[PDB]
Amino acid sequence: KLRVLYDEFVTISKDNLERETGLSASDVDMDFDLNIFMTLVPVLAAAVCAITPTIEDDKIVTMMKYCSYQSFSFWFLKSGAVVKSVYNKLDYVKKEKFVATFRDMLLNVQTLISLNSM
Repeated sequence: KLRVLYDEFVTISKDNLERETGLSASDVDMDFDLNIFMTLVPVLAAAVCAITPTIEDDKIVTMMKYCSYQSFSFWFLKSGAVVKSVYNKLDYVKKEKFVATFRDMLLNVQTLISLNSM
């Protein structure tokens, strides 16, 4: 299920990043990116609020402000764009779906951290 979420995140991100920058994406490496998210989860939770199933959309959007695409496999060091820059280009319905996708990704990654911790 994480793979489906991640592919969706990547597909939406690439299309918008490419349209904005005229640049091409680099190869996708999910395991690399999951590891990046594992670093991001605790920092986002500390800087914004706890990541739980009930987290407000507004809080997720704030987290998107601080997540830089330069860190991910498919946009590695390409530009300084953050996730909110992609969110900003989506229509009303797609913004809502993107928030859900990102939230659920973060929740799944946090589950992995919890597993590894135990």
